[PDB]
Amino acid sequence: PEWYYTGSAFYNPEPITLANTRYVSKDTKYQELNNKLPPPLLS
Amino acid sequence: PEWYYTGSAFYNPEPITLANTRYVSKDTKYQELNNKLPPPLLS
Repeated sequence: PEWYYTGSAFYNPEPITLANTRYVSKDTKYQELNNKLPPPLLS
Repeated sequence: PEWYYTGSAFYNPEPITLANTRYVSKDTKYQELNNKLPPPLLS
């Protein structure tokens, strides 16, 4: 599926960028994206 | 010497990545590295 970003105090889907994400270590509970990739995960 | 990262509440050495480091200004008490470099410093 396509993943968006929203604020915690208001529902508003937004593009996933480096202005609202932080890099973390890999966990087994994280979603593995293969078809579509946000610009933080693209290279 | 080779440097690793560990949590503050449990001792477990880990590779130094961008997921656990922040970029800071130069200081005189910081370690000078010439032989080996973490990927935050190599890139």
